[PDB]
Amino acid sequence: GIILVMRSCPPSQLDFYFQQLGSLISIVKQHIRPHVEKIYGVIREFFPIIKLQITIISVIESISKALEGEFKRFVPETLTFFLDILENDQSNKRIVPIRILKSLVTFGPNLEDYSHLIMPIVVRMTEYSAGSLKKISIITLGRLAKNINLSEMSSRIVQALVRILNNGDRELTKATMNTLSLLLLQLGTDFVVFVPVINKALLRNRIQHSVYDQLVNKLLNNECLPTNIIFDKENEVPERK
Repeated sequence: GIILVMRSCPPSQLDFYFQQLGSLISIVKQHIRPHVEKIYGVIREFFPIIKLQITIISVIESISKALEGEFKRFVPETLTFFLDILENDQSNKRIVPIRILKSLVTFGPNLEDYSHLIMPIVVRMTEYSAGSLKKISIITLGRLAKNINLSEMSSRIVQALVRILNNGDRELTKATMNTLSLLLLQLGTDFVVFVPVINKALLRNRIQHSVYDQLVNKLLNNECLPTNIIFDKENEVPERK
């Protein structure tokens, strides 16, 4: 299995270990679970790809292998995945963000906190819409993970949807990513939602909340409403072979 740490580490041999990984969906482990950290706490320039077989080089092999657990193993494995992200994330690299959205929904959800407080950090970066999709799905592949309803952030993620007064480069998609951000993770809450009527100093994030969510939302105002998470953006993508 320790013969596959033994192994010269050119990346040609590593890519046999990046395919040895997919050998072990076979596992479910069991106890290779110190060695997983052993040769990525290493910490190479191959990166958490969807590649060429449904198996990841080499972090999101572990999420799709160990299924969920141990997360006790993935909190230091949760300092050596955001230690990267900090200069791993520009405007172009959208290539580890697709690899941080891909580690996102796989691991979810998930006691995980500086994960739930440094994301935050990657969204709260005002000028970070620059690959548009990237921080759009920071708002699908956050919400899908239901861990974000356990919310402290509501009022800092209210101060991350009018600090953009709609028009950053979302922008009729800040309109749909905020109707996805709120519903599933929603209320058991009032003051987050008497606020928006005011932020109407905007005209896209106002007239996709004025026919989708402020209407399920003229709707949620006296009654909530379940499912309809089979509408906005559906894709929950099963695992079989």
